[PDB]
Amino acid sequence: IVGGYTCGANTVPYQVSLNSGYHFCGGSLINSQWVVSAAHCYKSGIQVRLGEDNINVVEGNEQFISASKSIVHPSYNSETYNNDIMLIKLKSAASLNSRVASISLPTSCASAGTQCLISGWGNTKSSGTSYPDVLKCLKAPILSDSSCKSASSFIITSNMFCAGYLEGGKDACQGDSGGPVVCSGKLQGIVSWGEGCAQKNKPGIYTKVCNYVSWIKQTIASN
Ligand SMILES: [Ca+2]
Repeated sequence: IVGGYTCGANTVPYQVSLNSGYHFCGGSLINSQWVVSAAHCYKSGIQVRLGEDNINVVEGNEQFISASKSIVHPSYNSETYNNDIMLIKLKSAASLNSRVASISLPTSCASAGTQCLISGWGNTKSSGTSYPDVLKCLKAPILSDSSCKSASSFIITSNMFCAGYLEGGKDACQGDSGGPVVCSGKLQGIVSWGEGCAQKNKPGIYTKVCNYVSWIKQTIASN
């Protein structure tokens, strides 16, 4: 997260860190035993870390649980990032509490102009590199598709939306991928891609979760 702020410990209790010896992506807890993240985060050896603030210090509120199964969307296209979404089932149910909490899936989609909260432990610099150890947060509005496409020349699908600030300075970044975009109390986006971070006319691209709620619900029900 670039141009954001320190969330404050466990203030985003649905935020997870995916760890394969180190933090490599974010994710969102959607019930006690399932996390949703981005397909492009897919790898073997995933341990889900819940209740994290400082990802380099055991602070007392963590739960580490290994993934038992990962399910990349059937239609994930790594070339275009279309359908950039993945479900991870935990080996055991997390014990839910105020610092480890699920976030509601949307029943309807969000619209241009709505403010969202984006969070993660990704890069905080627009040029160069600095990785924070505590969770960072950013408030950003959903942009209209046409305004985003016109400004950025990005090639995006109806399964994606743009959020952020065309002037630059505030954006998600490398290492935030897979993490939550929450708008009006619902998980509407997953940090998916962009070009650089926080550059003028290059806003963040986010997987449009509302297009996948049928798939998420049926998949969890069957597994
Ligand atoms: Ca920790």
